[PDB]
Amino acid sequence: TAFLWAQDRDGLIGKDGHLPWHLPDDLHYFRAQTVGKIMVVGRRTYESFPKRPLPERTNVVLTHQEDYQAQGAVVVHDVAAVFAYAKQHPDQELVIAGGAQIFTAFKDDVDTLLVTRLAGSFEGDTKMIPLNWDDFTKVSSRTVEDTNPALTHTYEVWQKKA
Ligand SMILES: COc1cc(NCc2ccc3[nH+]c(N)nc(N)c3c2C)cc(OC)c1OC
Repeated sequence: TAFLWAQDRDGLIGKDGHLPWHLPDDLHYFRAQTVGKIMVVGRRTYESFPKRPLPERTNVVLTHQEDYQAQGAVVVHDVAAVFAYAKQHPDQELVIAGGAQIFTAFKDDVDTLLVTRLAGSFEGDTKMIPLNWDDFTKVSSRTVEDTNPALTHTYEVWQKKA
């Protein structure tokens, strides 16, 4: 599995559904880390989208309620159903974008950890869960400085090893 969430040093991850800061570059990297692979999102992250569903990519939704409905999307209701669908499609991959409940839902079968740190401080309402970094190892990284110092961030790429 692969994780990917945008959080700032203030332990933030989002705010009012959309993000608290404006990072056009990070918003363009999402389309690059979603096409070709399966995009797994929760119900709060689904409606949080602008013009859903997202085309050019799979749209899965994990929910334990028989009331939520999604037209043109694989509504899964079990962790085995999400992994069972990935087995039939080996050409694609599993990627977690949110919400916080979806991350901890697949935190057990997690492998890669793509975290986007931002130098600019931003306060919101939702925070990121406590990941066990004492069980991972760095392998690659990509630093990038925007026009404003606060708009500075770095894509850290870690890999599980045991
Ligand atoms: C306000 O603009 C937008 C906001 C969001 N919010 C969710 C969001 C934002 C950045 C993200 N960045 C990375 N690295 N990975 C994610 N998983 C991710 C997600 C899940 C998502 C958008 O497209 C889906 C979008 O349009 C650009």
